[PDB]
Amino acid sequence: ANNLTFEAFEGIGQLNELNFYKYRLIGKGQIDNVHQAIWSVKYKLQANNFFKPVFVKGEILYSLDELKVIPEFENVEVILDGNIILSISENTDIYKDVIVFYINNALKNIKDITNYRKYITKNTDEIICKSILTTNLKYQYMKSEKGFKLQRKFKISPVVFRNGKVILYLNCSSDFSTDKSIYEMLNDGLGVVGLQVKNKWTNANGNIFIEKVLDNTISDPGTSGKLGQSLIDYYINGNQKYRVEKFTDEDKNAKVIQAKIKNKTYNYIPQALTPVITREYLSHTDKKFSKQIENVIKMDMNYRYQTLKSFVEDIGVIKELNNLHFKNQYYTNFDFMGFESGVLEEPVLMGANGKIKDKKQIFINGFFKNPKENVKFGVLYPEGCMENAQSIARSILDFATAGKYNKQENKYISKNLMNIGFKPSECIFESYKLGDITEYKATARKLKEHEKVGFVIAVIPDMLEVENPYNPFKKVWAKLNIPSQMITLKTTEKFKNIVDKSGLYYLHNIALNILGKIGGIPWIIKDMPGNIDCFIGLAVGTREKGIHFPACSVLFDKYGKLINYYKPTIPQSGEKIAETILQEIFDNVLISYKEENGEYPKNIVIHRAGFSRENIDWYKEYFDKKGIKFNIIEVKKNIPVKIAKVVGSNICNPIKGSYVLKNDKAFIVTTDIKDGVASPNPLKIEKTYGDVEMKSILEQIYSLSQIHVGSTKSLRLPITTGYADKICKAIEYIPQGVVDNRLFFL
DNA sequence: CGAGGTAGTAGGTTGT
DNA sequence: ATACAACCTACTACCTCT
Ligand SMILES: [Mg+2]
Repeated sequence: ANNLTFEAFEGIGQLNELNFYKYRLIGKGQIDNVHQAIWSVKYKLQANNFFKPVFVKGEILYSLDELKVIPEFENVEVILDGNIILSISENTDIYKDVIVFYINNALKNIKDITNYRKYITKNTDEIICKSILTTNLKYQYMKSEKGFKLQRKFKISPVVFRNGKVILYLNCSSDFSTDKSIYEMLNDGLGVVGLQVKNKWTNANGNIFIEKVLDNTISDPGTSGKLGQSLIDYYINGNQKYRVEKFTDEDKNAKVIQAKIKNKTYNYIPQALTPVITREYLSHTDKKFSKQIENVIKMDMNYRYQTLKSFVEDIGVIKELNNLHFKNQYYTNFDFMGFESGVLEEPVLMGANGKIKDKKQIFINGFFKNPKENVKFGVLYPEGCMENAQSIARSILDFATAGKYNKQENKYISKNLMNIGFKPSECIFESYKLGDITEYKATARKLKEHEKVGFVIAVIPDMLEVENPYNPFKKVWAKLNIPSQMITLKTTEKFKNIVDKSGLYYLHNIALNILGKIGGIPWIIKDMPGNIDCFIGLAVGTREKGIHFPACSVLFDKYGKLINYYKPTIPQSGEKIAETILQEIFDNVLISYKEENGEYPKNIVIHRAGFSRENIDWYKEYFDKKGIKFNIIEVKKNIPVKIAKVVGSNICNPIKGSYVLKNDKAFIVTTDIKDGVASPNPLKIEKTYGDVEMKSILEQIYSLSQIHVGSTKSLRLPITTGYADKICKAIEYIPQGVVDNRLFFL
């Protein structure tokens, strides 16, 4: 049978219990935060003793070497409390940290060809390797002319069992950084007025956008924010005087820089500031380098295994532990743990006429449902290039009818697919100028005068100073119950030439999107588990600090016959959904379900994007009083865990529908990634409270992922949570009032 | 803003 | 320099599409 595993290596040597100087923490006075206090104590304490190691369990610190130098804290006292050896059986948590320390220790001393060490080790989970490993294991440094060091970055997660045996779960990813401090850029003369910056010395924050340069040197007094302290004297008086301990006289006369951060202004030192390195900045500064590293940053599963294997080999033998070393291959299975491997049978979609062999052929089978006939449509073209607009309109039109491509053709597209308008002398398409947001809103208001205009098509110019009207057009047509299908000007310039067929993959999407932006639905599931009558998902998107927008989407049937969505009325200011918002959402959804089908549903299943930290007792009370059985499932999509398929001695990307399951806890891959260049990112699936069995839940989630109506390509997310994510991405352009049969966000 | 996914970068919100 | 862990959000490069 089929199988696969995690990227993790067996630990060979069985562990050995060992001794510890154990310190107790007794507080004296008031402490604002218990945990900040404990960890500050640990860090300062180990910093005084030649950077020796300390490991925290609860409120007790443990060390293996003696901490002779103990500093005084006014808010907390450290008491000695003897010396004890810790049993492995009950202190897995501590021995894991010990193992991470000894891994950092084993890797610290490694030096490569270049005379300085290979790995950047901070004795944390994260270990940066200075040289990235190429496809043929060439082990070459990669660094463009202007800084832009690229480095592999290994996250360690070792797990210690109650018995001695250990397993080492491993992960890795890329990282961009620069050596050139902003002071160097000021010497070399490169403008620095607006670049995003990262403060190296303090690791304070990001979003440190430079506001302006300062004429005052950093030598001048009061240059630091703190009263009567110079910027150079600031670091001197702080415990970190080693940042400026010995400075050049030119450094003292080096000009300050002042940066506005988060709508606040701060004074920072040039020598302490390195520019933030993001793919946009990389692209605009060094175009060729981003392309060069493109193949590198995305890693095939076998490539992953090769890099991780080099890492583990470099760890080698840990003499400090009982000759602990890690095996050179993944586990073939994880069946020794509760996990079972499997592959999900692909779901069967239904076209209008019958079973569809492939998504791209749903046009032969017909869309499952089509609205009332001849819903008009009109276009808006910018003044400059209207010709394009005409060229696209007919093309779109010819697609809905028999004549899909430039030459009328039924040989890959069906005839009379969807009942749409004809763009006649009523609701005409007209020109509009650019450069005025208010005038954009004004043109979209002009749209209101034309009676029964139906869905709208606009052409937007490619972006600068244009301030593209996607958002104002979206908003004005969102106030009214008017759907919109803005289209790129460049995608329009495509359609004039008859050179290629690639237009179809464009059209496929557009058409689908268009049919989805009306009540029409392209396809359905033949065979679903079927116990559930109604599916619901929700997610919260937050654009600004302390502003949370919930959102919800619903299927009123297992098969996915009808999709609806409820945008909330008011914000939340917190990830945990407010109970009032829950009342609102479920009131509206259940009322709309009662109206359409007659009454409330028998039982229901819900998908929460994040953790379902919602009060579960409110759910239980609500539904029990309505006599509704329900299941709560969380669909977590930003995990660092990757998953690999093992066949014999080979490791590849898992096919679409690969799943691993433990009781109520599972991983699933919902995408199809070629084994060539990338590796799919799965998503955690958990069931906090529910009645439906796990396998059925997983099959439903995979199905809902594949039913994505917006395009042929299956959505990685399930429809339930994915549409909530779309809503959250564009909250303002979506009609908030009530559930609407048509879909605005696609 | 054809669509979708992987990859960086930065910040946030919960519950131990 | 230092509160951690898990999970979110936003933005943008790239790349490909019977
Ligand atoms: Mg759309």
